[PDB]
Amino acid sequence: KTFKQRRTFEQRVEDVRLIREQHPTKIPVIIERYKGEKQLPVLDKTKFLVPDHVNMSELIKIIRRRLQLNANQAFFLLVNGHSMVSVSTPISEVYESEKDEDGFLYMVYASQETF
Ligand SMILES: CC(=O)Nc1ccc(CN2CCOCC2)cc1
Ligand SMILES: [Cl-]
Repeated sequence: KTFKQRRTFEQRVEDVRLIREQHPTKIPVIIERYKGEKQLPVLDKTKFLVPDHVNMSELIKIIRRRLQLNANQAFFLLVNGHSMVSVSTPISEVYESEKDEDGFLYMVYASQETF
């Protein structure tokens, strides 16, 4: 059901390697809705190629636009399983410290802080 359950470790490693070859300036990001989530919709896809210069604040704005949220819908985003310490960090720096061993950066979103 989740991305890690659908694709083998070997398969995830090879897809990150192909994104390095074909989209060298992009961060490979997995974005999934929290399994408990009621309010927010699901995304149109799972795997996202994020320009490596954007910061976490801008990525949140990007995901809010993709979900077509309105101003008063709450949105919380975990990176590698935990809260972001700072939204100002360039995603290239976030990737180097928070990437999975498969080479993806994993994110989860919910309408509540308590996931
Ligand atoms: C596109 C891409 O990133 N490819 C890739 C392929 C293999 C590795 C693993 N290497 C093998 C040779 O040296 C030891 C570690 C890393 C990256
Ligand atoms: Cl690129």
